[PDB]
Amino acid sequence: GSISLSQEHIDHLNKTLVELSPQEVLRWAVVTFPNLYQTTAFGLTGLVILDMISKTKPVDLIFIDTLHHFPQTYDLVRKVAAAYQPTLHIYKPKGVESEEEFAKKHGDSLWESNDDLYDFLVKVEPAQRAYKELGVNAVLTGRRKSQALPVIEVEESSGIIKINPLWNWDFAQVKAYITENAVPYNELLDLGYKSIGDWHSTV
Repeated sequence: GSISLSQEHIDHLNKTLVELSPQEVLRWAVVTFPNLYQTTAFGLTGLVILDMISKTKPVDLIFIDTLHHFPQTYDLVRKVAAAYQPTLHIYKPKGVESEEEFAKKHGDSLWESNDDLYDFLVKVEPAQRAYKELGVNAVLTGRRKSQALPVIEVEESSGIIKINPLWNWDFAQVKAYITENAVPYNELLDLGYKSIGDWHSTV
């Protein structure tokens, strides 16, 4: 089963949840929703939320390993497994365990020869396999202010309820938190990267 919120109910929450700290939004989400998970690619906002979660009530992580992450990204996952020890569900392209295996099964540089198909294989399909296997009802996302955002959104296809605790944070306050709380971060940011995706499609 999946949880359905009335539109008048979604509207009430977006008016009251904005008065809460993100820490209070997280406690509220855990109390309110069954089958709640944090979906992250371990960008900066996901690390802020993960660190906040570590202080209170743990929430399982969902991580999509496209097999084409930066080496620096895999380093951060290893660091997070050590310092935070979360429950971490990792989903990969079905039946593939490495970028080399991916290239032999689907061809070289699929992300440019067939972008629609590369995206289904390494992003869309593992994510929908995760949501169905784990019976996900709500997810905490690291979506924030763009360089206003609702605190609650409903993904029309799956009925997944998205909660954005950092809805009112810009990039400055996020790096601020990372630095005071000594949160590990992707070392590619030291080279001036903003967003971090696959090693071949990050610009």
